[PDB]
Amino acid sequence: MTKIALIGSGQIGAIVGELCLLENLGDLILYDVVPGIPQGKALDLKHFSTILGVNRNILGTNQIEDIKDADIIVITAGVQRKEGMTREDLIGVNGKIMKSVAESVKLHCSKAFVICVSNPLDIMVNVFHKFSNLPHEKICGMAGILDTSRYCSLIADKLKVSAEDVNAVILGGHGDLMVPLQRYTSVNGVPLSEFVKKNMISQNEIQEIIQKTRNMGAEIIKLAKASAAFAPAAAITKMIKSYLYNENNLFTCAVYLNGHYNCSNLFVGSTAKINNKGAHPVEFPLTKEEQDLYTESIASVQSNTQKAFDLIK
Amino acid sequence: MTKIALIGSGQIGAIVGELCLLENLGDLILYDVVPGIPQGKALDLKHFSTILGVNRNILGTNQIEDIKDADIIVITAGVQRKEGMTREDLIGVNGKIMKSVAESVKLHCSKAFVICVSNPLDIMVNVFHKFSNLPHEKICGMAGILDTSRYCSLIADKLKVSAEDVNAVILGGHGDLMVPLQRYTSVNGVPLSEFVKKNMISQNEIQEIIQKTRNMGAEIIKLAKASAAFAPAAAITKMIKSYLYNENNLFTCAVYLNGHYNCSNLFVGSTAKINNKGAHPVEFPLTKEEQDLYTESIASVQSNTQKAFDLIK
Amino acid sequence: MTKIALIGSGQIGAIVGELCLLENLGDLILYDVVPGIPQGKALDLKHFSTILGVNRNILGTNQIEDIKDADIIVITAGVQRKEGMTREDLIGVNGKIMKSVAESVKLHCSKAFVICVSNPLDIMVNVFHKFSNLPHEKICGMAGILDTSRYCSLIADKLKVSAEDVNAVILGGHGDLMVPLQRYTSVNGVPLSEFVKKNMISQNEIQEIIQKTRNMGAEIIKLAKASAAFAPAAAITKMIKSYLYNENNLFTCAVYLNGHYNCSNLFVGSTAKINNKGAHPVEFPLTKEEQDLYTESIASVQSNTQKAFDLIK
Amino acid sequence: MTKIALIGSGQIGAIVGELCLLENLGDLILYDVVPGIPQGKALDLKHFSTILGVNRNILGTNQIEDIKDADIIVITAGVQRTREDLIGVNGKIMKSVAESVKLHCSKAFVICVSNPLDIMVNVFHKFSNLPHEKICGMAGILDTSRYCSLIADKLKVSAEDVNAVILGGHGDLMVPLQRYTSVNGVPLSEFVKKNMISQNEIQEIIQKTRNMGAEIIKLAKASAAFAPAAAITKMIKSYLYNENNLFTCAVYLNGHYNCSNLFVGSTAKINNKGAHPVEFPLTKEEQDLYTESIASVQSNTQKAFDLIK
Amino acid sequence: MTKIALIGSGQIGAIVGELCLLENLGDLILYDVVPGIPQGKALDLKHFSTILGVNRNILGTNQIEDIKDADIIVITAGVQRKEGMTREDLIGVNGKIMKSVAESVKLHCSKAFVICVSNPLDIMVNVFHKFSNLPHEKICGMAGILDTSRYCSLIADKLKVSAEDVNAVILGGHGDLMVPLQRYTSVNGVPLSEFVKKNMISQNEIQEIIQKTRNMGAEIIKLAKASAAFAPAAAITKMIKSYLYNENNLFTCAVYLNGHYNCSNLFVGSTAKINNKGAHPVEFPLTKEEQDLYTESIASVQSNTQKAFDLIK
Repeated sequence: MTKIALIGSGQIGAIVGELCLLENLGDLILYDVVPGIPQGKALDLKHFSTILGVNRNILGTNQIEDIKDADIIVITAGVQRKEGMTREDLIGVNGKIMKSVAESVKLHCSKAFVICVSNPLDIMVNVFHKFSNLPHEKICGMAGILDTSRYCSLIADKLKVSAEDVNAVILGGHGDLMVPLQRYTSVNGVPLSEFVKKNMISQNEIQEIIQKTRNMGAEIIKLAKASAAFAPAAAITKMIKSYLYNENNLFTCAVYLNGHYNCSNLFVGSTAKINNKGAHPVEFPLTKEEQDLYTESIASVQSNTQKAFDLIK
Repeated sequence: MTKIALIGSGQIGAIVGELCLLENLGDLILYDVVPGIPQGKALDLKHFSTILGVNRNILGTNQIEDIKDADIIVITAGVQRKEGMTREDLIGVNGKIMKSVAESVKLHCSKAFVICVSNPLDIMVNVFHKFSNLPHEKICGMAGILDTSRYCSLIADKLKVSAEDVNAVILGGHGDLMVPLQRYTSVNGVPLSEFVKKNMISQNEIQEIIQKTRNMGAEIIKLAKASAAFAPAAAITKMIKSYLYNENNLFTCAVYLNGHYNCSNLFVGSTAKINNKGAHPVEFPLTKEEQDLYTESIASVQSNTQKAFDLIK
Repeated sequence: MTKIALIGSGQIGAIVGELCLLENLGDLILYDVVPGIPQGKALDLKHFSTILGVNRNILGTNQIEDIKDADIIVITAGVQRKEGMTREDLIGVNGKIMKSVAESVKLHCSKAFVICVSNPLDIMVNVFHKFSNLPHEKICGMAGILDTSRYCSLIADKLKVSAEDVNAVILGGHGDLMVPLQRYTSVNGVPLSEFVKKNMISQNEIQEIIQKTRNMGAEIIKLAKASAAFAPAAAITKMIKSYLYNENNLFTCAVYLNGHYNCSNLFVGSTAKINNKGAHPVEFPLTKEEQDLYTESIASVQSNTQKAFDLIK
Repeated sequence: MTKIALIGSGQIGAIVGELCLLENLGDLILYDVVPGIPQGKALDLKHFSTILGVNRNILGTNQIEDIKDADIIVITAGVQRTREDLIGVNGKIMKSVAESVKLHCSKAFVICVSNPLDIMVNVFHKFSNLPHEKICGMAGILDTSRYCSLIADKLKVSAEDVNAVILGGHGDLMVPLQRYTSVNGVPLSEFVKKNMISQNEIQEIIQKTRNMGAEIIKLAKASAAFAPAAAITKMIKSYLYNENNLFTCAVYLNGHYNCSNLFVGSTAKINNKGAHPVEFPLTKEEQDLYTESIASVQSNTQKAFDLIK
Repeated sequence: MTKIALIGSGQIGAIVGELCLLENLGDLILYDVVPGIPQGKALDLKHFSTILGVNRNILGTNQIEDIKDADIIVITAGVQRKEGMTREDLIGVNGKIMKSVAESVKLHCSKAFVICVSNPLDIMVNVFHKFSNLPHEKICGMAGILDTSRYCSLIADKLKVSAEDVNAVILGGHGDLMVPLQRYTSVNGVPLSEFVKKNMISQNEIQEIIQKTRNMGAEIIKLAKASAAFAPAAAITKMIKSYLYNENNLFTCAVYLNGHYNCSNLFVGSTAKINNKGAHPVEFPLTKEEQDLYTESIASVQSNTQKAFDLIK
């Protein structure tokens, strides 16, 4: 009975649709502006479903009114960046697209939970909130689960441990101003600081890893000639799951801050829980230095958001 | 310990890599000729693995010698057809690529099981056997599972039943001369003929379905502007699973015929079992009319396979 | 949000609860009459859930009113048979228990889909219908999927093939009068009759297999000193999945016949589809000899159902 | 091709077999001393495998020589449950199983589960003649799942990414480490500062973790079976897929945590080559508690060897 | 080619034969035990046929073997009640006659559809089923259509409307325990309850009408000194037409209940469809009070049916 609407049928959207089918999360509605594309991917997904013994319904469509009564909305519509570009270079063209999608969600399914993925991520979440007229808890963006996966992955490789239970908090905008928190990094519970004391990893090695984490999105673009699609989709699917199954998992994602971390009235990457009712920020006690870094990331997001609202007229 | 080598890091390869990681089938070796592309898709797949709690090793490489000691080899290297083209139009350019891959497999990992996917499928399997010097049971091509999934999917939709236990045999080349067998179609055990007698489906509706099955590959190209990727990858994975886990499953795939179905010395789509030791054809009793249709399909594959050998000089 | 209520917290109920947690099918309500048993198994299941990263809610209870608003009800309450006993020997004691459970479902959650499992299976489904006041499509019993799995498993072994795509129809009561249909047995689409023509299996070997399928329930009791628990639970879970996910799968189960197969006003093992709306019988064209065997099975179920109603006063 | 041998076909063994089938880990060999039991559970399990589309091979047997060439061995043989009788009755059984593994499949990776856990792992090592990295016992994972589950409930969070380290014997002398408890990376101490949980609530949780195994016996009238089996599976997975995951399990210490020549619950990585201990920097107070748990295990292990004559 | 056999050539049988001729329903076989009577009525009916241009064959006979290969059988054999008698007073004499007719139908034309009319109706249908060995859907009794005509006729008179499209359901035995359903009474689609709201008829007037409907059979006997013949024949002919022409019309008639309306293993007046395959009960949702009344009627039929079986030894 659950309806999952993918607004954008590109790489990310299709794989999200594929992952949703694998766990039987819901019926799919594959929407795109370009005719034929969602219908074709829907056909390929049905044949996939038939081989793997999944039976959920899959509808490829160019009529955005088919998004009606979606329980979940994943928004990937928009352009992606190429080599040499920053995420922020998409601000002009994607803001306009995000506004249009916001206006459509507003009239067709105002009760949905909305996961935004168009870049630049934090900014585009703010745009969606402005024109959608949905409650702020019902809107979020994925990024932090992606950036955390890259940072944990690298930490795991340097410590010669499984990535499976390397956990971390990354605060701030999905960009060059991310703030990975060493204090809030653990390896199956054990703080990262223990592994520095045991000489298994050095402060310099960690700064190196933080740098690779920041650039990773660009590095994949450079190597693969396309932007990361599998990891983003997995992250998204994890956030859909936490909503549908009322799991109340504690992630980083772009969420409405409201007095938390000295910030108010802005969607930005932060610690949050996701459950039945949406995405709910949680404030943890930062050090002065940590908070100072975070606030600096928050300032860019503020600026670039305003820039976006301006460029939309 | 199992090594799975994906020769070709395009759409199909990457998704196959994805599905192998989801079931922990083995460590991945992502190979492509184009520099950077495998390394980037490996990075994205690592991050995907970290988020889903899979821990297998993933290596993106341009050095084909990294394929050494692969247990499994999936070949997608080659060009894909565009709108208006037939699969057979690729014969010239893909034959040459398949030969080169054959030669590399020959010197680097002669003990592997080899699933060919490059088009036109049956033809390219015959090229790979010629220049690879591997036993014929250790080589096959995936197609029948994809064509079957399409046909069964359509049968299921018309009968208002789950596709989950709709099974069927499609013989012949992956092309316009497929031979779907009504007699060998069942719905959780019940032959298709019972549903015609019960007036739940008509002989004309079935012929319509057979036509859509034949043209499906082209239809997806037309709609999606790219060829099918998810369903092919799922089919491939199913054949990998049947080899690794010695399952002895009965599929249709491009296999070496040797006195079966009045055919010898040719890889062509047929009923086969896959296990530990490779792909083994099985002959079932066809009617005169069925065999005639099958022989006709076999003839095209014969011709076009000769053409492919000729055009390689 | 989905609530799955297990009326009976023995072996079968707990394993069904386990499988439902593995696929995230819903929140569990474990009910039993015996104090402390459901609470303890619930604790074990929560810890199991923690290890495997499942997060659904699990409540062990002795208050049957906790069953309120269950979407799904699985009934295993009742006594199981020992060595030397038939399923029919339980008629007296389990009929009374089934009536009590029927009455409780009637007042506490009349909108649920109800899978009966207490023996003798077909008879107890009829008892539940009588005292529950639920629509007949919302009530069924699992047996045919179990018997079919046994018969298909044995056929697969003899043919040296994967059981994975061996499908079959078994009609009739869950007992010595089952009617496995050779005509409706296939191996990945290929009818069983093709394998007899190819001399891979004989008519005698098939009769032997039918006999083992009939006695299997008793043979496991003899060997294991307890009745089968894992396969029953898997079957049950497969029917739950078909209902929750609106799959419309075609099984055999105990279902309300209404002019189908010359039978009316009786729950008995038959071919049926399960979807959103419940269990719906489907009639396939039987031969005279097949229908005669089926009618004979139906007659026992008739007699024994009457016996059960009589013994309830 | 992988062969998984379940020495003991009771509740735990069967469910382990069930979980192995669900992930296609390997062919099963179900062994028990009682005739008929394994054959019957094997039949059920084949039917279960048919319904769920798994195809691995399952053999029920009473001939221990069928254990030959097992890549993995899970030992649940023994009685569940005067303590000098437990340690008394199961020590003898464990020795007999050790001897059999010695002659029939010396290359196997061995997970011991018979109680009292730690003690019995040490008995297995003494009479099996297998390398010490190839032997371990599951217990930590189970105690950690209980503790993390309770923490998660109190904090109103998913248990999914609550991780923790619990050191020491599987018993009243467990040492849960608050410092090594996190919630998707965030240390438990941040939640006490935020007043989402109190030090007393934690001590309460530690106590319930210690008594859990008894509480389930009391309530269910049988010992826990589903969680133990999941734990065991998780270790099997880490070995077969060379995952190198960091668990707490009973493992051979050798200069780690001031302890040498003993199997005891400790932080370890499991891969292709077996279980390998890893030492983390404990505080004095933490190490003191851990040493105390290690002393019991020492004493009782001696007791066990003594009672075996 | 259709053969219609009238077992009993009294008033009803002859008139049924007349109506069947008028609509060309089939060739007639007029059977009676009394010599000469069927031959003489057959002569009169031939001459009737000649005048009205009907050309079906008509055979008057005392040899019951002439009933062979009848497609339809109408049983009016038996004694009719006089003034002061109930229908139940015939139980002794007619039960024995019905059994004898049952035995004859059994050996001479087991494939026929059988409409029983001898009184007391419901009881005598049950006797025929017991000794005939015919499927229960191939046996029914006419009564409800008669009682309905009477009730509808009286409703029409009081509302000053055509009886033509006044329809109703009357459940239960053909006797003093009939249950006419006000809820299931309509005037060309408009429920009876609309006419009470409009003050065109009162609840008391309706109860009066129900009473006259119950006693109508006796009132005609008192006035005409013979029992009703024209209406019974018309009703019978309507049930013949529905069978021959596969009309699937929804009547009330004595039909085999099998879990419908909390009743099993008894022929009693109920809602049913008549088609090619026979008479098939249909259960509609009754109120508690309606069902209670119906059950009470079913109880008498039960008792008297037992009485009938007893008196037959």
